[PDB]
Amino acid sequence: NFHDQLKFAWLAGFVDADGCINAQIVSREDYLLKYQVRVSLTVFQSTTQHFILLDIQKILGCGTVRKRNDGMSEFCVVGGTSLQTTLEKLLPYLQLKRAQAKLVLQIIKKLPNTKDPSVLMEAALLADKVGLLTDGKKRTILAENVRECLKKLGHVVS
Amino acid sequence: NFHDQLKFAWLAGFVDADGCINAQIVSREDYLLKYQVRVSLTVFQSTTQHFILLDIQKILGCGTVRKRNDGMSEFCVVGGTSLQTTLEKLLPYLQLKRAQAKLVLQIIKKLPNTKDPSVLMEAALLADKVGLLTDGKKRTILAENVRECLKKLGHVV
DNA sequence: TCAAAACGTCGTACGACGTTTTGA
DNA sequence: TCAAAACGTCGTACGACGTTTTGA
Ligand SMILES: [Mg+2]
Ligand SMILES: [Mg+2]
Repeated sequence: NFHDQLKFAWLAGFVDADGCINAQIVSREDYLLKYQVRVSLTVFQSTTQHFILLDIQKILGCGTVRKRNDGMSEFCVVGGTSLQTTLEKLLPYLQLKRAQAKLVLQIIKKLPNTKDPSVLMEAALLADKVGLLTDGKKRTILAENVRECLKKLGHVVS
Repeated sequence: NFHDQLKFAWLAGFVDADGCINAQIVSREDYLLKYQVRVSLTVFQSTTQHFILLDIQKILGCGTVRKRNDGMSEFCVVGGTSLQTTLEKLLPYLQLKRAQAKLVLQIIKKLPNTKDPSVLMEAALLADKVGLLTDGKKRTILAENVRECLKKLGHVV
């Protein structure tokens, strides 16, 4: 209880410095609408101390630990139903990344309805807003891409 | 006050991620024994988020905040009489760096008596083992480096 | 058609030093 | 003579992407 809260606070502590609460637009050519909006919480560690990623998994009950080929390890929680559960446990304690969290929670809100081209569209717009709160000067794929390729598929968003 | 306990736990989580609990040999020419064992806790964030180091400072009640000329800011806690106070706060919640706290606390126990060459000498050997726990490889001054020099000052160890 | 599991890597936010200044 | 306050900067542990694979 109060014990579980101290681990969530420590974990929030850790995510705030090494975490990554994100929302990307991934192209998926088998999709009807060509795009998926991926939600994820990822925590990075050197494989030297890979043991730490299994601990977080334990504490959270969800997530995928891998070794990367460059000497790093990632622990990662992908997707709405499980990521939502993890965020509500961290949210009260997150400080630096409560915005990325709170936005992503409301992306999860709409993910069950993303077959609708305009629901998918508000989701992607929200993914951009998350990307501005991230020192990722990395993103090639934005909502504007989704929207007009949506337009090309004959769909009417706005 | 279990709220502090929540804040300390959060902090320990941060320190474990982007912190630095360390012990260093710095050459100081105006010292008799020419060497200080400097102990420190340090936390980094980009200056874009400079406010979080000031919060950290508020939680602990010790420590200096500075902007660096490079885009980053640091929160730093140097010296035994205020770094012991802080480490005993984290120590129950630290994970990744609990080893460096303990070693550094064992260093701090000796600093009061660091004029004594053998006492300095042992603090020196201790700092090197805090060095074998830091992904770092920058250090150019080793517990040896206190010894030739102590030797050459005509001291016995 | 969906979507997570698992993946590979470039760029920079950092870690970890040594250095210079203040002042007790 | 001590020693913190304050400093400057290179290397690498990370972040934040996009991509392939598995599988429902
Ligand atoms: Mg960070
Ligand atoms: Mg780290």
